[PDB]
Amino acid sequence: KVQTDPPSVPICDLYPNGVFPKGQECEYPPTQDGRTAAWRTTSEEKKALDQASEEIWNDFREAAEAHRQVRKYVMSWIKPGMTMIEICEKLEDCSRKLIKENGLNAGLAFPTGCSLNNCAAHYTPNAGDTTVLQYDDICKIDFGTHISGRIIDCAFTVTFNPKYDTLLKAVKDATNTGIKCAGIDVRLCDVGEAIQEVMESYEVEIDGKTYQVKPIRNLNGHSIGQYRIHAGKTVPIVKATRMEEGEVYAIETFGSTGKGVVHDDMECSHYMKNFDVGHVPIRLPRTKHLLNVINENFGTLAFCRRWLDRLGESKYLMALKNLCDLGIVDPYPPLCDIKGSYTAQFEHTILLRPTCKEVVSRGDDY
Ligand SMILES: CC(C)Oc1ccccc1-c1c(C(N)=O)[nH]c2cc(F)c(Cl)cc12
Ligand SMILES: [Mn+2]
Ligand SMILES: [Mn+2]
Repeated sequence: KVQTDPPSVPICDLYPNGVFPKGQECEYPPTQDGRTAAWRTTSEEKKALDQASEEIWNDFREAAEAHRQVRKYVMSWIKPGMTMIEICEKLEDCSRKLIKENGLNAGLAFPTGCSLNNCAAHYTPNAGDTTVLQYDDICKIDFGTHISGRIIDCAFTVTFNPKYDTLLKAVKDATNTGIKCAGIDVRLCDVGEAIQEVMESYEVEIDGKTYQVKPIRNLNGHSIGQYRIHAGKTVPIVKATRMEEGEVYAIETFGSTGKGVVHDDMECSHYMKNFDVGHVPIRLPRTKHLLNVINENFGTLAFCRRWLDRLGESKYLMALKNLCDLGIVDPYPPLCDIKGSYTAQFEHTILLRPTCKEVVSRGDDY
């Protein structure tokens, strides 16, 4: 079976034996002393420990192949003039088909972020949003896929005006540096310092104005757990805990021509159940129904209001506010730097395998 144009064939139909293409395989970097961690590539004790978890790595790879094919399709049609809703719905329709959506066993890990200009993250349109992608916009496309809760958190920046080319180059280089410096036993603060050092070495000129590129200090990389986008460990992107064997990380960096700090701005669109809250009995009818719709369709994965609308849900705002006030669901509003500033992002998911570091979401694009 061969892939169609536009893509419509599920990834598990292109690889029916269940063996999915590997991502970029990398040798582990040497420790702070000077001694290499490379021995793992040939360690028979690590080879057995890596082959035992083959099913897990394989689930990540199916989700990363769906991610690669979706984003290549998006890059062929994403154009100024389209509404943000049209872009998100078209990407998500393709994503559901290629991942072969199946309740909580396979699907979309989180809503399609399409944050514009000074807004760096967590903007997706709610219904009625008339926002249109502009020729001069700097759009961060951040979407996720999953197979059995193995999440691919991977993102890129879209532009149509070549004036942002050096800002894009700075963020791509800083993300690639964070990826190279990652490895088993490496301290998280050292990955951050290396990212910042590369990012700040760039100066850019946009519309007659100049800036030294700044990392967004309150945004960061993070460990990923099963059905848990952020498993608790933080990979700073500026200058105590160490990366461990078997862990999975989202290595992301954000560069800004503003203050390099993000604040909560605009209306909220992204929501996600608190992973640590157990069962809470609810009598309020609309609130109880919405919590049941959330547990059924999303569980601990993130969602957006547009995804409640497509399920036939209506009059849920107060019920959603109640779940938020109770601490059962947390809101994740858009995170924006100062007005007039520009932000860019590049993100990859990496597997800290016993034998090698796998940049599972790597493609021929980024
Ligand atoms: C930047 C910060 C506010 O993000 C988080 C903080 C804690 C836990 C999770 C996330 C998060 C991330 C991510 N850290 O990459 N991506 C997300 C997609 C979503 F749809 C939602 Cl609701 C949540 C997340
Ligand atoms: Mn992301
Ligand atoms: Mn992330």
